Amino acid sequence: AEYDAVWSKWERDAPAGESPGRAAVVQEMRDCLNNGNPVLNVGASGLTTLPDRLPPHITTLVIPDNNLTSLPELPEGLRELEVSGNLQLTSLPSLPQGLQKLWAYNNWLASLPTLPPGLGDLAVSNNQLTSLPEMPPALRELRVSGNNLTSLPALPSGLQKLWAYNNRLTSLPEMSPGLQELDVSHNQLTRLPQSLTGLSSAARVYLDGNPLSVRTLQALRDIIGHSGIRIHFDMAGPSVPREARALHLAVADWLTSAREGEAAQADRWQAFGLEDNAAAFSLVLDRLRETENFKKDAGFKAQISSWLTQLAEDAALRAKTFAMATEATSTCEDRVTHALHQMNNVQLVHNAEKGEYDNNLQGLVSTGREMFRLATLEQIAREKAGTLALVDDVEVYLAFQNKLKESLELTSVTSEMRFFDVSGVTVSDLQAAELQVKTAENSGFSKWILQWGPLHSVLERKVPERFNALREKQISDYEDTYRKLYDEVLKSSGLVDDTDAERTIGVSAMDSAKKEFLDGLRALVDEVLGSYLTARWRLN
Repeated sequence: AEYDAVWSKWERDAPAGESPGRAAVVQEMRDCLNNGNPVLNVGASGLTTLPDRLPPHITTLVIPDNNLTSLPELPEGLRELEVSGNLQLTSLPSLPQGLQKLWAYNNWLASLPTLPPGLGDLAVSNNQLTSLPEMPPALRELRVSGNNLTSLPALPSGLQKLWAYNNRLTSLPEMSPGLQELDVSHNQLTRLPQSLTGLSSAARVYLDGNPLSVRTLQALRDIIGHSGIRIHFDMAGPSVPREARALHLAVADWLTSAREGEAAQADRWQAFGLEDNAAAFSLVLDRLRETENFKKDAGFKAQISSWLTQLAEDAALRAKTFAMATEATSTCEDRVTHALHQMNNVQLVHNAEKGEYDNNLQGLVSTGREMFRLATLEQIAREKAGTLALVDDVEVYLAFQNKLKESLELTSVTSEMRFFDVSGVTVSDLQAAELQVKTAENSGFSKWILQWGPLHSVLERKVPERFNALREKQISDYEDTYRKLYDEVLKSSGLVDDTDAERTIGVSAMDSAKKEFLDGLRALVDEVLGSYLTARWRLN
């Protein structure tokens, strides 16, 4: 019929040397069209062009070792597509809904079409893939090894085996409970999800070749020794310390927006990368960026990216921020959350110094409470971090912010993810953290705000005369107390001649002044912002 005419010109248009192979395929296609052959296997004829039309009935198509650059629109009846050896094939056509097996290996695919809901076997290994489409519910085998993937999409519950060898994965999604084999060997994974512990006792997990953190390695040893799960990883391999990237490279991966000045700002960070402690700051950016939170919520980028802008304009702030990052890198991890908060505080202190809160004392308290809530969540995050073998402080803390943003009025949190579940953190944990945060805020926010850094900056700007009076009084109270205590030792005929005794008396005198100063600041805070320090949450 009409299909025969299309095949005729395809063979006739074949370049020299291809017509013999092209003609041979036509006979197989004609065989399918006449006697309804369900399988069409194009021979390894080196054909570079495929006919625009093919037998619609065929449910199986195989195209091995051909110099193809594109594929014709597939028939709806296909359930098995196998394309291999087409090193010039960089994309596949629209996948039919009824397709069940998709084998595209030893190709140069850079993108993958929308996966049909019925696909169960996907093999796209040895390709140029950088991102995977959403996995079909019926998928049970996923061959994605030998690609440039950095993230894995949501894994269906029915997935049985997954191979991701020699990829660039930096974070792993929560794993399916019924996963027999999981090969993420030789990737850029620094930590693993807690769902790994939920696999079957006989499951084979291959994690060798990844820059797994020392804490993660210790967790795997305990996991294998207590649950009997077959986990293969590097134990006797030397522990590799993290190598910091150039600061501008790390910042560039955050400033990915199309704003006018984002790209130009990133280039400035080349010079900043030579500043002291830049390596520690670079590591912090990569630690936060290589997370499922970053991969799933663009709001995470909007927060860190805007924060970098202020650091680019304030040298003093940027240097102090870098010094904060040294804490996270001094130990291998688990100090990142504390460093991040101290980076926000220094940022707020400079914002207070700039005078943002000079006429927004109500906003200052609101920011203070929010920082107190975030500070409390840090401690709660650490507590759950120890309980969870494969989860650290950062991942737990991010989950608390995302779920408790509305519960605790955390306006600072730009991430709004409700379907993002971090295994190991149950609803009972969130409610306890939500209750504990509210309990602490009502009980001791007034004490907390006294030592808050931004409050001192704002007080120095809007109540300087009274603020400096307290500071001057502390000097006078210390001097008077020192002379008072100095004489008391003299009456006891104690040691006052030696310098150390004078120093020890000074600390006693200095402590007394600090107690006097703290009480004075408490009264001043109540006078200025006392009305804003009332209990926020109605509790039981």
